Amino acid sequence: MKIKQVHVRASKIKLKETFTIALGTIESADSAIVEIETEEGLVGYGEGGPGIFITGETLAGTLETIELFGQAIIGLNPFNIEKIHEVMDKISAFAPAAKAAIDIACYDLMGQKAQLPLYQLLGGYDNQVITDITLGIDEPNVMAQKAVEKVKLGFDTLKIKVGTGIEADIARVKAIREAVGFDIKLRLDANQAWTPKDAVKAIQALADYQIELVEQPVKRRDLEGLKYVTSQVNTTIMADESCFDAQDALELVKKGTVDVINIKLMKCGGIHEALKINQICETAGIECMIGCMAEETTIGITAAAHLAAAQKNITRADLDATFGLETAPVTGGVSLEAKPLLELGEAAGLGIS
Amino acid sequence: MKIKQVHVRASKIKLKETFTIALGTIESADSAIVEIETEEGLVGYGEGGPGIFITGETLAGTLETIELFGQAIIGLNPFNIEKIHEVMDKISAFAPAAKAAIDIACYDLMGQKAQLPLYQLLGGYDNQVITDITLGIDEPNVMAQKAVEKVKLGFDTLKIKVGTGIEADIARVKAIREAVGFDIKLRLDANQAWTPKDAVKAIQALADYQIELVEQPVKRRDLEGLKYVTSQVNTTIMADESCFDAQDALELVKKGTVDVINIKLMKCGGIHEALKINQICETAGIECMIGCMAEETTIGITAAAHLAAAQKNITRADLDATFGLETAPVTGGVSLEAKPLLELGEAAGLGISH
Amino acid sequence: MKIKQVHVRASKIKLKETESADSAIVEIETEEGLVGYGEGGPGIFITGETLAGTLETIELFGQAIIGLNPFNIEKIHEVMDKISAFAPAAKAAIDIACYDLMGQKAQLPLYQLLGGYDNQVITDITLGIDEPNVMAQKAVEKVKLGFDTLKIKVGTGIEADIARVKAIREAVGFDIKLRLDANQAWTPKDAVKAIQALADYQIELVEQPVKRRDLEGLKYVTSQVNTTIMADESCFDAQDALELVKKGTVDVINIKLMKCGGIHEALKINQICETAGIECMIGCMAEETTIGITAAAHLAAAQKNITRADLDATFGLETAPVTGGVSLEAKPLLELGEAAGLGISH
Amino acid sequence: MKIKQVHVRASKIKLKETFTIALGTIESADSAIVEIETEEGLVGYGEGGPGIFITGETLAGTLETIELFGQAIIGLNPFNIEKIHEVMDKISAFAPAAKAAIDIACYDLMGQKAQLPLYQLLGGYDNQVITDITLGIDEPNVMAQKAVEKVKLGFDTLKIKVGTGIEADIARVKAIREAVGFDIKLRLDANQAWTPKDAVKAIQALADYQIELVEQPVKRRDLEGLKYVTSQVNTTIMADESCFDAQDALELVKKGTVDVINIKLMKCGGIHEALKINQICETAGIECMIGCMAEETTIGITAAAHLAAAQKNITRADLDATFGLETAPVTGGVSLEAKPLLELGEAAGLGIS
Amino acid sequence: MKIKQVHVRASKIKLKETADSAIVEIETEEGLVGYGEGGPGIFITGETLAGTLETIELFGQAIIGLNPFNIEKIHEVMDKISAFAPAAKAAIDIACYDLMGQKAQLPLYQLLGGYDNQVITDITLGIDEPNVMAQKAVEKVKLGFDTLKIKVGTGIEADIARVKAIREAVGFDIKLRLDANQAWTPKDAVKAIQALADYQIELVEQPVKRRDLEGLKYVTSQVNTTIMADESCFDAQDALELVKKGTVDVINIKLMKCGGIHEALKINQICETAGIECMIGCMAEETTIGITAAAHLAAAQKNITRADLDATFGLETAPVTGGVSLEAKPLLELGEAAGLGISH
Ligand SMILES: [Mg+2]
Ligand SMILES: [Mg+2]
Ligand SMILES: [Mg+2]
Ligand SMILES: [Mg+2]
Ligand SMILES: [Mg+2]
Repeated sequence: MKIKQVHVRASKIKLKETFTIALGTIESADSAIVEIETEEGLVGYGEGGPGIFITGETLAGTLETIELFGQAIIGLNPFNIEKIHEVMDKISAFAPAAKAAIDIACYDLMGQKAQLPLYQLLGGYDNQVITDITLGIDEPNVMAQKAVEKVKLGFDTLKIKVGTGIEADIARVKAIREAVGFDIKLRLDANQAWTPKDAVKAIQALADYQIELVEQPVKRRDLEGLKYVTSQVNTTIMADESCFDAQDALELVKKGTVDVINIKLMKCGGIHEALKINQICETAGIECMIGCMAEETTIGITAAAHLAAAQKNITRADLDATFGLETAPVTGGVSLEAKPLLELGEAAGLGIS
Repeated sequence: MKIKQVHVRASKIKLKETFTIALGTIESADSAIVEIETEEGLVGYGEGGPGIFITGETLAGTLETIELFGQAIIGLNPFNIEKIHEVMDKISAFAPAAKAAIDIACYDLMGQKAQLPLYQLLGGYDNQVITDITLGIDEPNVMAQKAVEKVKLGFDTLKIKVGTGIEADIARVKAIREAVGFDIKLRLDANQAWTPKDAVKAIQALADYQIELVEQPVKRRDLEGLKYVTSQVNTTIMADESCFDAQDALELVKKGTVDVINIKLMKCGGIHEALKINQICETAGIECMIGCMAEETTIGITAAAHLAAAQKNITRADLDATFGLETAPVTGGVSLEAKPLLELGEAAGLGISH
Repeated sequence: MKIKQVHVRASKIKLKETESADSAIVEIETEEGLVGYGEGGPGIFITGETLAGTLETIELFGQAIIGLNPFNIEKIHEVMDKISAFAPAAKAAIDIACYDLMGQKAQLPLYQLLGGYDNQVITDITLGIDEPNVMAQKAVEKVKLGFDTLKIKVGTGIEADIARVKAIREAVGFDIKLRLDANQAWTPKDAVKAIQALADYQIELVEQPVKRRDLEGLKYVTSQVNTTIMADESCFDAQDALELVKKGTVDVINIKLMKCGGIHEALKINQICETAGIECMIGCMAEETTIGITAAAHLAAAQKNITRADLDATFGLETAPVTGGVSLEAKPLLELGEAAGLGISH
Repeated sequence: MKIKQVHVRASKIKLKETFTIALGTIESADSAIVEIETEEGLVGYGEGGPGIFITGETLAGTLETIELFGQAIIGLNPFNIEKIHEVMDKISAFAPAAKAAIDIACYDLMGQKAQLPLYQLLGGYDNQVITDITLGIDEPNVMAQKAVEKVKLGFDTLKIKVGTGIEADIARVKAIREAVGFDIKLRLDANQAWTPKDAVKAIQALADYQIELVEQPVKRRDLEGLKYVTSQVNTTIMADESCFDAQDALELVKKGTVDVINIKLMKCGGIHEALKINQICETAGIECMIGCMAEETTIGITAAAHLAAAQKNITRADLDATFGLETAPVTGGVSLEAKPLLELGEAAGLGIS
Repeated sequence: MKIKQVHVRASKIKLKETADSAIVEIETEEGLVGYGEGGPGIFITGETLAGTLETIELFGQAIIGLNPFNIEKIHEVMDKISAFAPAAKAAIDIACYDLMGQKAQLPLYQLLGGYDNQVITDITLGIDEPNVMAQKAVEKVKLGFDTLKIKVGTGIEADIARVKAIREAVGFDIKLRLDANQAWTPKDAVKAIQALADYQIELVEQPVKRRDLEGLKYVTSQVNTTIMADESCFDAQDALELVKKGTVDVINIKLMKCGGIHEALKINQICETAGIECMIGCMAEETTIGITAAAHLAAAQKNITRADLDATFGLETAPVTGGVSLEAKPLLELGEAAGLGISH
C-alpha cells in the first residue's frame, strides 16, 4: 500500500451550548479533516481538533502543518507508522493535532487494508466503551439539574468541571451528589485551578461525597505540587494537562506523580503515541482514561473509542465531544446521540464513510 | 476469528557446534513448537525456547504450561492479544518461554487473517534486518579463521563471549581484530562475569581493540554496579539478563543503568511484551537490540526478525540461531543459510508452514 | 560424607477441601546409607513453577551433586544456581534434603542446627472461603481445637470481605487473632480504604495488599494504615528482602521455602530482617505437604525473629505422603521432637 | 495611552543562503509583522518569527493567534505589560512567537511615549552589543574557509553548528580552530544531537581546542542527562531548547542543570518574560546569552539588542539573523550589514521607522 | 546438651616484636568443654581486659543451664546484659560453636557452610625504612606468602616510597593490600590512592575516619581501586547501613568487633546479598583460639574471599593445643578434628 495524496479541509461546527471550563469557554468545534488516499483507491480519515487553551494550537497552524506533513509522506506505506511519525517529528517540534490527523488516517487505512475494525488491530480487548458526560461550570443549582437530566439519559458517571473558587467548587459538587445519589460516579476536573495546599483542602472537604477521582488539581508544570496532592489524599488523582506525550508519562510514572493519566490523541499526536503512553502507564500499575477536546468530532472520537476498547489498561472514557455537536462532518462512526454506550461495529478501520 | 485448538510438540534439532555452558554443554536445540488452529482453518506457529541457565525455563515445564494456556484460550480471538496475555498471566506468574510460544502464534494468525507480513502489523519501519553472527569460543587462531569466513559471507558484525579470563579474552579479540580489520564491528557478551570494578578494568583493556559494546558485565540483580560500569567506561554497555520484562526496562531507564537494552522474546514472553520494552526504552532515548536463545529455532528467530525490522528503535539484531541448526524444523521464515541480511518477504504472518 | 544418589517422584495428595497437592518428593542418600528427604512444592500462580519443570530441574541438580558433601550447603547452592537461573521449588527440594542429612549425620533434630531457640512452634489455621455463616461456624470449630489465630483470604470484594470478617469475629469474640491475606488484590489507595474498613473488627495484620512488583504502592499502604502490613509475594529471596527493608516497604516479611529455594536462603532473609528490626513469619504453599511443613517448622522454632507461623498444609490433606514429621492432625502446637533431622521416612 | 488598533501582516524574506543545523534547514525568514496603533497616533512595531523545528509554531498559526490577541487588547495601555501578558496567556496556552510580536510592539510604544531608546527603559547598562556570527553545518574545510572570511569581517567570536556525528563534528571544529588561531572565541551548538555519554566524550576530545561553551548537547527534555554533561566537563554548558520561558529557567537553576542559558524572545514570548529569565538566572549566578531565530528580521533583532545592551547579566549575543536577509522589512534598527558591533542610537523605542 | 560451668582466665602470650586476652572454657554437664577467647583492643573498641573479664563472668553465670546449640538465646541473654562488649560476647560465642562441633562430632567449618577446609592468609609487613620492609617483603614471599598487607597514611611521600621499594623488590606477582587506618580526609584519600594505584594495589582498607560514611562512600566512588571498610563496620547493623548506601566494595569482619561467629554470619550474608565480598581479620590481642574460630568461618563461607589472620605468627607460645599453629605460613589447613580442633 502506498500514499498517493493527502487532502485537508477545515470544519467549523457550532456547539449546541457554550462549554465553560476553568481555562475559558469553547463555542465551536473547529477541526482540520484529513483524507489520505492510497494508489489502490483506499481512503483513510483523520482529524486534528486543536484546543488553544491546552496546547496553543490553532486551526490555521494545524492546517499549515498538515500540508507540510502531507507533501512529505507521499509514497510511504500507511503501515509504516514508525517512519510516518519520524518524518512528522523531523518537520515540527510540536503539533499534536496535526500529527494526530495524519496518524488516525493511517490507522483507518491499516484497518481498511486488513479488512478489520480498528479495535482488533489495536489490542482487541473489547468492541465497545462506556463514557461519562461532562457538565460545564455553572451555578450549583443548575449543575445538579443537568446532572439529573444526564442520569436519565443513562449515564452512570458524571465529570464535573470546577475551578472558580474552592468554596464555590465544593458547593457545586455537594448539590450534584445530593441530587443524584451515591449510585452515580462523580469525577472532578479542576483544570489547574488550585494550589497544591488548597487542592488538598478542597479534596478533603469532599471526603464524604464519594469522589471517584480529581483531574489535574494544580498547574500542569507544577509536578512537585501535583505529586504532593497525590501523596496527601487517598482520593485518586489524575493528570491531564501535565501529560501530553510518552516522555511526559515516563516522567510522571518515574516520580509517582499521579494515580491515573488522561490520554488525548490531540495532546499526544495520535494513536501511535497513545499506545506508548498506555503501555508505560500499565507497566507502572497506572491506569489510563481516554479523553477528548471539545473541538474534535466524529473522527477523533471514533479513533479514540477504538483505542480505548482495544486496550485493557484504558479503563475509563471521557468521549463526549459528539454529544455537543450541532451536526456531523462524516457518516458512520460514533453518533451525535448523547448516550453512555459507544458500540464500534464490524466495519473496517474507523467504520466511517 | 476464534481459536479452535492449540497443538504443541517438542522439537529437537542438532546443533552444528556444541554450546558450552556452566557445568555442561548443549548439543541440540530442544524447544516447544505450537500450532494454534482457528475455527476457519487458519493456523499460527509459535515457539517456546527454554534456557534453564538464563531464565530457568525447561522444555518439560514449558510444554506443560503451554498445554494449560492452550485449553484456557480456546474460543478467544487471536487479535485479542490483550486478553490472551491476561489469561496467561492469571494462570502463571512466570513462564516467558510458554507465553512467547502462544504470543508468537497469535501474531502469526493476525498476519494471516489480515493477509499481511507480520512486520506490517508491528510498525512497518523496514522489511529486512541485518544480524550479526556469534563466533563459538575456541582457540584465538581458530576463532580468527572463523571470523574471516563469516566476513566473506558478508557479515559486518561479529559477537563473541568474554569473561572467561582477561588474558584469554584479550587473546581471542586480538586475533579476531587482526584477522578482519577495523571495519568489522565486534560485540562482546561478558555474561555477568565481573564485579563492577573488575568490569571497568577488563572493559578498558578490551577497548583497545575497538569494541562496539559490552553486554551484561555484572550480575543481573546488581543494577547499582551495572550503572557504575556504564558511567565509568566509554564503551557502550548493554543490559541483557538484567532485563526480562517491561517492568525491568522501566527500572533500568529510570536509573539510567545502561546505554542499550537487549530484548529476547523468550525472556519477555513474546512480541506483546517486547513492544512495551522497546517503547519504554525509545521514550527514554535508549536503543534496543534483540537477541535469541541457544535453544530456539526458525519460528522464534523469524518472529524476532519481523519485530526488529518493524521497530525503528530496535537498531541491532543478534538473530543467528538458524545458522547453527543441522536442519530446519519448519518450512519458510528465516532460512538456515548464513547471511547477514534477513529479508522478510511478502508472505502473510511469519511466512512459515509445516 | 558424600552424596551417593538422588531420587525424585511426583506426589499427589487429595485435599480435604477444594483439588490436590502436587509436589516433587526427593530422597538423597549418602554413600554410608543415610537418607534425607526434601520437597519441591510448585505454585504456578505464585512462582510460575510447574511440577514437570520442577521434576526435570531436580533431576539435573541430582546428577550435578553426586559426590558432594551435604554440609557443603554453600557449594550445593552454588551448583544449583549455575544450572538454573530460577527454580525455587527445585532448589528447595534439594536444600531441605541436605539439611535433613546434616541433622542425621550430626544426630541432632534439625532445629538444633538452625539456631535452637525453641523446639516447637504455634501455627494459625486458614479458613476456606465460604458463606459468612459457614466460615463463622468453622471458626468456632477451629477455636475449639485450640487455634488462637485464624487466617482468611480477602480482596474478593469489600462487602463480601466485611460480611465474612463480621460473621467470624462475632462468633468467636475478640480474643481470637485474625490475619488477612489480600493476595495482591488491590490498588494502593483502594487497599488503604478496604483495610481501614476491615480494621474495625480488630485485624492482626494484612498480607500483600498490592501487586508484588509495586513496592512504592506497598510502602504507601504501610505508611497510611495502622494495621500491620506484611510482604509475601513481594519477597522471594534475600535480595528482595534487602530491597524491602532498605525502602522500609513493610512491617513484616513472610518467608516461604518454596519461594526462596530452601533453608539456606531463608536464613539470609531472616537475618536481614532481624538486623533491620523487621520480624518474619513463615508460610507455606497450597501444593506442599509433610516434608515442606516439617522443614519450615524446624526453621521457625530455631529462629527467634521468625515470630509467626502459617504452616497448616498438613491439616488439609486426606493422607500423608511420608511417615513422621508434622502430623495431619489439626492442632496449633507443632512439637518437633528429638528425632535426628526431620524425623521423616518412607 | 490607549491601544486603538492592531495591524498584522506576513513577511517572506529569502535567505542569502540556506542555513543548515542538526534539526534541519532554514531557507527563508517568514515572520508576522505587527503594528500597534494608539489613540494618540503613536505606533509600535513587533515581530513574530516562528521556528517550526524549535517550537512547532507556523506563520499561519502565529497570524491567527496575533489576531485573537489583537482584538482582546483594544483599549489597554501599552504600559500595562502585566495585563497584556495576562490577557494573552488566558487566550493561548502556548504561542511565544505571537506573544513576542505583541510584547515587542508594546515596549516600542513605551519607548516612543517616554521619548527614550528602549535600552534605557530596560536597564540602561550599555547602548550597544557585540554579536558572534553562526557558521552552518558543512564540510570541515568549507566551514574553516568561511570562518576566515567572517574573522576578516571583524568577528572575534564564531558559533559553530555541529550535530551530524561525533567524529565528523570533532573534525569540523579542529579545522576551524587551526584556520583562525586561538585568538578567536569558538562556541558550539549541537542542537540536541548527542547522548549525555557521547556529549562528554565529544567535549573532552576538544579539550585542547579552547572551546568557550557548548550549546544544548542533548535532547531538550533530557534534563538529568544535560545536568550530567554539565557536571562532568569543565567546559561551559548552555541550554537553548531546554529553556523556553521563566518556569523552565527556574527549573534549570534549581537543579543546576547548566552554566548558561540562551534567551530568545521567540521562545519566551517577548521582553517581559525575557527579563524574568535573566533575573532568575542572575540571582543564581548563571549568565545569559541573547539569541534569535533565523526567521526573525530587523524588528526582532533590534528588540533583542536593546534588551541585551540594557541588562548586565546578558553577557553574550548571537544576533545574526539580519546578516542572512536578502532585504529589510522596515527602516532603521539593526542593519543587514554583517558586522559584530550593533550600536543602538538615541531614537525613541526600537528606533525603527 | 547443657552448660554446667563457665571458666574464664586472663592470658598473656609473649610476642616476638613489640598478646593479652581472656580465655574461656565452657563445660557441659556431659563433660565436653568448648574453648573461646576475647581479645580486647582498647584503641579500637575501648574494651579493656579487666572489663572483658568482668563481663564474661556476668555472661557465664547467666547462661548456666542453657544448651550451647541455642546460640539464638545465648546472644539474647548477653545482649540484655551488656549494650556493648564484642570481645566478651565473642569469647562465649566461640566456645559455644566449639561445643556444637564437638557434640555433632564435626569440624566447625562443616557446621558453618562447608565451602572449604582451608584458608590462605596474607601477612602484615611491619612499617619501617623503605629498604628494610622491602627486604622483609622478599623474605615473607620466600615463605610462600603471595599477599602482603601494609600500613599507610603516615605521609603520602613516605607511603609511596615504601611501596615503590617493595614492588621493585618482590615484583608485580605479589598482591599488596593497604590499610590507611582512618588517616585521610575523603579528598586526600582519593589523591593518595590515585598516586599509589600506579603500583598495582589490590585494595585500600579504611582510608577515612570510621564515622565519616559519606566521605568513605565518596572515596569508593572516585577510585577504581577496591575500598574496604574495617572500623566503619563492627556489627550486622553497620554492615546493613554500608551495603544500603554502597559505601564500600568489601567489608572486613573481625569476631572481636562483631561479638562472635553468630553475628559474623549475619554480616557476611548481608554483604553477599548485596554483592559485597568479605575479608576476615583479627586483633593484635588475639591468639590461637580466636584465629582458629575465624579460620573455620572463613573456610566455610564462600563470600569471605580474603583473610588477614596472622596474629599467631607473632607469638612465642600458644595458650592451647591444636588449632592454627604459630608458624608463619600462608596456608591454614583445618583438619577433621571436631569443633575448633583445640585441646588443653
Ligand atoms: Mg481535563
Ligand atoms: Mg547476552
Ligand atoms: Mg500470602
Ligand atoms: Mg541553539
Ligand atoms: Mg584495618
